[PDB]
Amino acid sequence: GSSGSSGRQVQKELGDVLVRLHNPVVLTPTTVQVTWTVDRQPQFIQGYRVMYRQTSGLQATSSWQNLDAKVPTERSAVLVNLKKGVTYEIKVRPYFNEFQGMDSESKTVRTTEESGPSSG
Repeated sequence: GSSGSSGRQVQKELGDVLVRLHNPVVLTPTTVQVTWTVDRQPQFIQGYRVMYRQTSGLQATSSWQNLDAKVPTERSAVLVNLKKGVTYEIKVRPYFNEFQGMDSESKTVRTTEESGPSSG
């Protein structure tokens, strides 16, 4: 007697999903580009939760952040409003409603101090 439910293979595929985090391409000291890829793209998934936070700065281990991509087709997120001259730990992990599949190998990004020649 299944009254009603959603996402059957969610608790089966979710975890399975193996997100491969390449590296947080640091473009600017105030913004970092995050890229990743998945072998088995989940159909139930609603998007991706990119958690980031400081590790060296003062805000370090102070309060974790979350950037809801809100797009199951966006395998890359951009974290803005970042401090310059400080490492930042970020990890990509899938999520449907509340739960979130296994997190990828947290990669630390070092935001240079001197801004380089950027265009855009």
